[PDB]
Amino acid sequence: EEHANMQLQQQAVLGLNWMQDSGEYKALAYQAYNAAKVAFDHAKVAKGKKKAVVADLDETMLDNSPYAGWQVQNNKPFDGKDWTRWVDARQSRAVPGAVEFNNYVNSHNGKVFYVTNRKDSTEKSGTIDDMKRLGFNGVEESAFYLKKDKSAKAARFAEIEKQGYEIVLYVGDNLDDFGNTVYGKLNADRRAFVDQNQGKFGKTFIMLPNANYGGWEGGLAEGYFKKDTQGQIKARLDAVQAWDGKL
Amino acid sequence: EEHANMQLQQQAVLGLNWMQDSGEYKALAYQAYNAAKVAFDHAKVAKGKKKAVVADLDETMLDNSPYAGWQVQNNKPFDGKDWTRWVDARQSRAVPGAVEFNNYVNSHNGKVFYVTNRKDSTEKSGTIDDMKRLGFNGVEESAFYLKKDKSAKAARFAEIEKQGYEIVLYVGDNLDDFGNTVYGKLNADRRAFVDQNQGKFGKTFIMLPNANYGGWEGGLAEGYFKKDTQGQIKARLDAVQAWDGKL
Ligand SMILES: [Mg+2]
Ligand SMILES: [Mg+2]
Repeated sequence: EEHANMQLQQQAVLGLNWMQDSGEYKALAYQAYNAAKVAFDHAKVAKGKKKAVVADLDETMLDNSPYAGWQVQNNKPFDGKDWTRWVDARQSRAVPGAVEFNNYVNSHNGKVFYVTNRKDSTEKSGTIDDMKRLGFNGVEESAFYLKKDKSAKAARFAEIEKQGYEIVLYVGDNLDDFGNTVYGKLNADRRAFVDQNQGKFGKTFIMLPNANYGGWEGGLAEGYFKKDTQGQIKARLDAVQAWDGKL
Repeated sequence: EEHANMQLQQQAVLGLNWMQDSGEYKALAYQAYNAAKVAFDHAKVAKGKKKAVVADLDETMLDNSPYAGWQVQNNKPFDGKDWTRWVDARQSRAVPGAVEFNNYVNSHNGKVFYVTNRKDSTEKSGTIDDMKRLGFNGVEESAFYLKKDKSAKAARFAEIEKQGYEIVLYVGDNLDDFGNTVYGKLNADRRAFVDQNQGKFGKTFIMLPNANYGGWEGGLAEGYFKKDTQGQIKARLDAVQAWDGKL
């Protein structure tokens, strides 16, 4: 139903305005990358290890907000086929502070590895071209761990460690960018993970804000991503905690 | 029109789900307060000054998301009269990490002052009661600079300084929590302010995320807050930056 597609996508509008237009969003991005630099500079690794930083791409280093804008304007729920065309369009922007942090790490005895669920087979060329254009250093193909068979990222983190690196910090917009322990889990478990790691945030786990999509969306309800549009609308509305209007 | 009120409020749903339900939101709050503690501990003030921290309340230390939930469920645009009832309902929650940071500052040779646009005359009693209940220390009336005649906050910051304090850092969710220079201005000027202060974020300006409301909403269009509901909907949709769907 067109009506349902419209309602689902309209629900993203205010958060999209915030991400695209606000100075507040920029300030949060700068806050994250300023904290990340401090953590990188303080980091020490085991003898014989090289220093690695793991960075997510989408909504962490790369800004894909125009794709979300297209979804709103065309009443289009997420579809991987549309996403692949967006990547191929080579119009990604950089998240504020990301390029500077990336290039600083790479020029100060570190290496940033991009662990991302952009697809290795169909989305790599656009990703690399955009990152070169946006000014990122160190975007040779071997710096990338794009998605092959698994969306969970822990195995790719382990690959990096096997190459003689110690990962000193992780940057992401999704808790699944920090490991697998709440991958595919609902939001109660995801909040619990955050509470159990409270002291790591802004130190070894660096967060960027993303009010538009993520593991928290699936986290709204069991089997969310398999529900139809009406089901996803209902899941969102049922998750709302509301004042009853009484004293 | 009921239809317009519905559309305007539905546009907040996804960002509200994110703020209310996600672990990611909690992680951003912990990141902010972890960074704030580091900045406080590092701060030095002029001889003879006392150390102050200025903190915003709404969506910085206090969580009012159930009011937003009520707006969504009842198709209610913001109204100060409803807000006053919400405050009186004494159901505010605490932003994660805020109480711990607040109490740490107050027990380590600092003082937190609450500079907030909750209203001094009608909203003070509920604010103080909620903060006591939530575990904040140092919530005697003199710690508060609630709104009297002006929403811009710089004059209240100056009052604090006149009492012999040097403000070592500011915590907020709205750029207007850091001064007056972009108060009432559109988002281009607000983004420019952030760029001009890039290095301060996560150090002396501590940001909390708020995708639901703020100076950035008014910042979407000249005279936004005076437009009718249809006008505000149009302003939001016109602000959207969208991919054209082409390569
Ligand atoms: Mg991402
Ligand atoms: Mg506030």
